Amino acid sequence: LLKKVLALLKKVL
Repeated sequence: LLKKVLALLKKVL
């Protein structure tokens, strides 16, 4: 699941 990468995007998004 691309949640590992997505969840880390909340640092900039």
